[PDB]
Amino acid sequence: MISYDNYVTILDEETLKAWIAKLEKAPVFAFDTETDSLDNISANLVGLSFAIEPGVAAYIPVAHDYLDAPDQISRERALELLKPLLEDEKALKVGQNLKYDRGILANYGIELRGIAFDTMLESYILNSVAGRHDMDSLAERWLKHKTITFEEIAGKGKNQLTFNQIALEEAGRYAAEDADVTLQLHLKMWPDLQKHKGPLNVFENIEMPLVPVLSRIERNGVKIDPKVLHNHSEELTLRLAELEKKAHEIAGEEFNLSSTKQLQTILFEKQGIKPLKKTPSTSEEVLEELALDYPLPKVILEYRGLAKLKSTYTDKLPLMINPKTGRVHTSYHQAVTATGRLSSTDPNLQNIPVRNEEGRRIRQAFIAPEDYVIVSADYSQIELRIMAHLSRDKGLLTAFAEGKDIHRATAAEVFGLPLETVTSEQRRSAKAINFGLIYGMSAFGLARQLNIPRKEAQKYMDLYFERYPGVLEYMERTRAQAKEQGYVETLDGRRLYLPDIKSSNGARRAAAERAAINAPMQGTAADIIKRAMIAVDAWLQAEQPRVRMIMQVHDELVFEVHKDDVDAVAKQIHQLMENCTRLDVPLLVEVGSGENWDQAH
Ligand SMILES: [Mn+2]
Ligand SMILES: [Zn+2]
Repeated sequence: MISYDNYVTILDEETLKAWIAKLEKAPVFAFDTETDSLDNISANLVGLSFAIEPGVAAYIPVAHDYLDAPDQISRERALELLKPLLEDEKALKVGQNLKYDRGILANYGIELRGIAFDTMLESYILNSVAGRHDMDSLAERWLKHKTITFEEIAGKGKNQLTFNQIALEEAGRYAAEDADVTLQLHLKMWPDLQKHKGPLNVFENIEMPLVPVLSRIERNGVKIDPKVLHNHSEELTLRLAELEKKAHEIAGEEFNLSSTKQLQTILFEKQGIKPLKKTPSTSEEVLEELALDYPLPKVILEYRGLAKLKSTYTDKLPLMINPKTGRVHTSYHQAVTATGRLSSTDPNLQNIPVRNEEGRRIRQAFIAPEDYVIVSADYSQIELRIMAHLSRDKGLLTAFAEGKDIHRATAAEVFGLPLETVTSEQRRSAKAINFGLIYGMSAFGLARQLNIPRKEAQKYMDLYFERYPGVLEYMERTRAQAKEQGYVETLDGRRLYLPDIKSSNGARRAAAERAAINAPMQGTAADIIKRAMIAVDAWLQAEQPRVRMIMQVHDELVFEVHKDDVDAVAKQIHQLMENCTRLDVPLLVEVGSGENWDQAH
């Protein structure tokens, strides 16, 4: 257990100033903040904690207000005395998920600098799939120590206490242990992160500098029109009713639009072929095949989709508007994906349909404030360009070199015919192949996405590998080093460990081979996107133009730019993105503007 003897609870200026003095000469120090809410923009700082050495840490309570709470240094006094240390780029800080802490200090006009080590990221860069990268998991993995959980001091359920209600000493045990343990994790991981210049590089120049930019992006938020969202909601209830009637009208009686229950008893009972279609799914969708001539399945198809979309974005989004800012603040996760791409939640921007008409309507609800315009900067098929370089293929490289459409160029060579005469079905085949390679798709999986028979798909892949030889070389060379060293790397050094590469199990090992081919191209794009964010954010902080970086989804960065500035700013973002990142991959940035995200997209 941790008692009230481990750490000190600072309740007077004389002691705080003493610690501040020690802090100023420590090589590095761990620091943490305690608040009354998980909501960064509207949380209140309840206290701060530090650790200058393993086992030597303190907690400074500034805003606990339960009945009869003892005197504490005022939040304002503590922050003014602590400010210089925090705003000093030279004083290096350590912390677990420093993003959250940086934002909290920003609620008080304090710019946290010297953001050098985030143990959450150290862990992530060491091995992304090693396990969960949260402090509690880390401490158990690297220190065989079980930390005090939040539920332990605050409680569970609706009657859970906010930090400001917890007794000073109990708050101290939790807060000071955080800092202390954080420092210990650093000391154990930092040394390891240097055994290789690859991960080291990614961690230092990509991941760490990104911590404050993600904070600024998250806090800026995104302006959403709730009216638009409400109309769309009402309209979708009418379309759901209409679609249900049409289904009943096609056959007879009433029924749910649920497969393997009410659908099979209708669809195949009135001709077709027995099996159902899982909502496994992106490989054999029985329902959309019948949709080319059959009407009923086509309506049930479009019904489910609308039903999912409505309750996921149409009814949720408006409830996520923050009362303090009036904007929506999405949560980006830096240490979650195995390849290094940022993920997103509440809302998960990446699941909003792109090639679909309704997803477009959702995007229209993302609006620019008065006198501003939404500006969308996107990397045109970056992954494919990355594969081009990785395979050293003159064909692909030349296609991008002279600005031709790679999918048509691919079909022109694979099917052997002029580029101006390649048909829509041929381009669609090549595209299926091109993206099939990135995910390491099997010759039969391609047959299921193209609807052609097996070995007909094989015919195509053999023609591809012959016309584009370098792509097979890469596929094999990557599957090679993967088994040899148990991992694959990206252009910047980022690593994905594949433990099941020699699995001895069939499919488990196949997954590991697909990931081998994929990870290098996907992780490299991720790295590129992060370098663009840092680059654009640096210019933002230095030049102070009238623009905010509001979103990051897939291979694009979304901004809010002042209408009078649109042109000069567009020139700038474009240059920053296709020039201040890597100079070895042939990159292209498509920049567009509009009144809402859909208009600029
Ligand atoms: Mn914390
Ligand atoms: Zn804490």
